Amino acid sequence: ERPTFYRQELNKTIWEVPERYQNLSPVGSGYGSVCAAFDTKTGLRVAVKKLSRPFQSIIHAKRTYRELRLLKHMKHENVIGLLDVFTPARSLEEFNDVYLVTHLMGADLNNIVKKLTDDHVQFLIYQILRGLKYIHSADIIHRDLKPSNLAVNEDCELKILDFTRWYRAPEIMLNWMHYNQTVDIWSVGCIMAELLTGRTLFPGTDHIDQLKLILRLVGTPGAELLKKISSESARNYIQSLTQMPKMNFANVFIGANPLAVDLLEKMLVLDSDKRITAAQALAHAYFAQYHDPDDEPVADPYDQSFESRDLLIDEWKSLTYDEVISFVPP
Repeated sequence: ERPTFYRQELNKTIWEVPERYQNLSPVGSGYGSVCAAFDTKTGLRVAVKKLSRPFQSIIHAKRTYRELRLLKHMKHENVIGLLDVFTPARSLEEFNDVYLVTHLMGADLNNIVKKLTDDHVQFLIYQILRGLKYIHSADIIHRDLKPSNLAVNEDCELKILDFTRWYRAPEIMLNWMHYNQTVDIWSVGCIMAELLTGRTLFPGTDHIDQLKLILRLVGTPGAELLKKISSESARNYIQSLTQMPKMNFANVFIGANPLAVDLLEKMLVLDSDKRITAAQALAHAYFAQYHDPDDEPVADPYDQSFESRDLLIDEWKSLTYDEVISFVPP
């Protein structure tokens, strides 16, 4: 059957939600407004996102669909999945609103700014890499992995949400075609380092500064990597720099578990053809207490062909309605 909905005004809008969701209290805005709610069916605290202006234009409509499609695909312990999706619309003609329901998450990893033991750093990073092994196995690159994108409960069980530039890979930061899923492995590098030391690894002021800080730690590109650069003016720029050598990570990460340091040298690599993958990082000696290769699962492959399509508003909208309708909860 259809649920019983109830209406009520908050965030200057009249929210219409199933009666199972109780006690809606706003928790932010700017895409759509979220409310914290109590789900009476499951006993869970949940976030209900009402999308704003979901079909106002073609870009709104396509993005509306891209969000719903993605969330529907993610079925993993360490990745934010979709608990429910609804509209008060009773047919496609009157379909103009969309609500997304996800697990209400406690802190993010910024909140865990204030220092972590090695065992706990292992546990947090291992969960990110497990989540990332899944995500990447479906051909999805997160692209903006950072502490504010990583939610943890009380027990520090970690989920990745949301698929600053302090954690962005330098090839993603610089518009370099030469990239890979391991752009996310760079972000994990910067995150693990900060968990280890208590400070941001590369707190640049602009993109130049950032790059300068990066190259100071990892070294200026060496001939092998220079050969992978097709722009001459890019190549000239790079070799016009004052040449920096690769610093020893042991002397940046003082007293850190030596396996953590070794691992950080494998992530914080400028050439992404050489950067360690999530799958490989899970097998690093450093996660010995948490690694189990028959419980680090992969994804069904994710169809993104829709991204190349030039469709009308109404067709992105019907396409979204189909995804709403066919949704089966966990």
